[PDB]
Amino acid sequence: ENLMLCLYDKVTRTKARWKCSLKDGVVTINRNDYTFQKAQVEAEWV
DNA sequence: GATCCTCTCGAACGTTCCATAGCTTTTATATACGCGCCTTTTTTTTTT
Repeated sequence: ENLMLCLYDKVTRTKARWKCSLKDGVVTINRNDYTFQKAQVEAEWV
């Protein structure tokens, strides 16, 4: 259900922006299953 | 001692442990300008 089951190792933020590095996880997205080897997530907190 | 004159140079020691203040903790930001190091960019390379 759009749930990222992984392990984070690096999250860097510069006052407005995320830089999250996720590794060796399984993601299930809307009747689809996906597993990655690396994940680089950069969110934006308002 | 050992002449004479010019003239040049630089209970103390441990032992325990409270008591002072700090420090360092993140995190806002302006600048330059440092490495840092990602990633793709970009090649060089190997095989078919």
